[PDB]
Amino acid sequence: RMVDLPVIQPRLCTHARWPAPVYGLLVDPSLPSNPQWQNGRVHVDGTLLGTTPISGSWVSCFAAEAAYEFQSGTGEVATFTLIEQDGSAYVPGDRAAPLGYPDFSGQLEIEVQTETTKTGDKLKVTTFEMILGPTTNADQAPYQGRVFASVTAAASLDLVDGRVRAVPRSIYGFQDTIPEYNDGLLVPLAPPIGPFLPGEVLLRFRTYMRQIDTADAAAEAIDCALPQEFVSWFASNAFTVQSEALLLRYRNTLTGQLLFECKLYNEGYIALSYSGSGPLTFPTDGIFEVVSWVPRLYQLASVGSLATGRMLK
Amino acid sequence: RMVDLPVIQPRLCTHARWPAPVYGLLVDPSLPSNPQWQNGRVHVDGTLLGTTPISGSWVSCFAAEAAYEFQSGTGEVATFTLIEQDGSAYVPGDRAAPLGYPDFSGQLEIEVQTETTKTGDKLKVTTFEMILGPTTNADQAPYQGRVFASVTAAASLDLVDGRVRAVPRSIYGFQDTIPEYNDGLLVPLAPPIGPFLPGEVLLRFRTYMRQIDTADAAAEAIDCALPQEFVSWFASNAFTVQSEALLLRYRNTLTGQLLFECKLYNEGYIALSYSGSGPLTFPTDGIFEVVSWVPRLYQLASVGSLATGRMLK
Repeated sequence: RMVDLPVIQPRLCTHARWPAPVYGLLVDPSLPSNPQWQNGRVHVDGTLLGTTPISGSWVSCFAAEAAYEFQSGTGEVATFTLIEQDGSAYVPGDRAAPLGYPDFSGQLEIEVQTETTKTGDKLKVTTFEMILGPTTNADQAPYQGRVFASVTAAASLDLVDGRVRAVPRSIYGFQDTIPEYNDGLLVPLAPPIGPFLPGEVLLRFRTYMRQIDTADAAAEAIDCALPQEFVSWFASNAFTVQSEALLLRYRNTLTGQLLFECKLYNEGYIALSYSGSGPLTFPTDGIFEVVSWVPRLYQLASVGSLATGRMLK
Repeated sequence: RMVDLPVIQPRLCTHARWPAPVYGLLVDPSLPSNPQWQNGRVHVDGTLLGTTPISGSWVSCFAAEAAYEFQSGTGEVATFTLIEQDGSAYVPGDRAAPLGYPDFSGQLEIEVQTETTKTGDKLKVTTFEMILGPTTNADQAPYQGRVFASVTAAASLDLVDGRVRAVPRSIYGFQDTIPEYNDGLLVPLAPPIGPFLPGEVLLRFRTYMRQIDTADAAAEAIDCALPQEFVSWFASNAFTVQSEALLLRYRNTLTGQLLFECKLYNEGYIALSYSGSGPLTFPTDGIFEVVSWVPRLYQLASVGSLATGRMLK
């Protein structure tokens, strides 16, 4: 009956916003304090929010029927009439897009393959680039079930069409801000993450995206509030909630070293007490242990950087 | 306590042997009855077997210290000194390879990228071909921590030696038998799946790999005993077991329809009683519900094909 957590190290976890392993664990107060992320969002009681999928393989992916219409500038624009990734029809409802749809902006390179239904299905593979963010009006409406992308590479020599699946490859001009999901119109969104007590900052699980630039490719950070294993854990257990937050300890179980305490708020984000200005990273080889229910106003033991050097200045 | 299962439909799950969604759920008695899969293996009491990772982002992937050398007539040849995918050192131990290492044979196209440690790290990407099975003359020895791959090339590529992560792209000449992990030497392996009673057959959760050839590509099936979400469920829960199996019912929750019953043997594989010769597929929109502990000798209600047609010969 009491909430517990799986004893899984962050470095062994799956990322909830880009389909890759978790590499980092940190707080940063220079970043936006209350992000509006649509994936990786669940309450402690198991209520999934936004576009958050159960399966980590759905993260920042989509599925569609693909069809073509020719275009003047860039050749060969595909129209993608979205479907949910399990092949079921997508119906505009009470979330921003199909489950696992990307919840950030920039120009995404996606690889698109013919839907696989049985051994022997002939498969085509085509790479596209897709503009996720507002861009004035583009007729990007993933809420309404229709998005567009331009061909960048044929792997196949026969352009992919029909029912397809799209996976993310790399990003250009990444901005961690949600994309126009519904043109200019109001869309259903999980709320900004928060609020935090004074001195509290969001615990971030970090992975890296291949970001392209002029004649260089470099890692670009993307954060989520909980790893996918914790998202599906809460969804699957549907625990009864008894306070506003849980007090957690993050501990290395081999050595016994207690690393920090933190607060998991019932709305599915974790807070650390930290007064520094720059990023503070933690080891990713500890485990989270639930300690007890605590009230909102519970004051955490603070953490700080292990580098103690300072200057007179 | 009280062993239960997450209410997750198969079509919403992640596969445990190839990094992609589950698409199919079926029995085939024409397939090998007792496969020796190394990934997707876990006991109901939470004991992980073989090379089974927690994270589905680890499945059929590896990480390595890459060293590169050119050979005329062949191309660039990569020597990969294996590490675990979290970056920790790989030590040959009580399993056949680093966690999540491919557990089947054939020639695998891998995409290899510089390891992502922090934002700004410059990234290079190259596609290699890696022969998994005996594959003629090589010291393919993932158990000892060293594997080789190549790319056909007219002259040297620019390749810098360093830490990499490798992900699977396509397969050629797929065979679902384990690779030679340790040359001609004995190696630690999860046992063959089984035994089954007379008339019982393995339940297969199915996904599809891109299997290639010249200017052609087709879906090729691969099966696993449990989706990854069930693998991480039993590992995280560490349930106390009783008896020799759990009786489960697979049901559609929207219609209420009971589809079949099956036995989840405590050693982590599911049987169904089926006397047909050909494949029998099932809908992937049901849920598995735990009904009871049962003995090894428990006789399941049989299933059969929904097509009743027969000819007088």
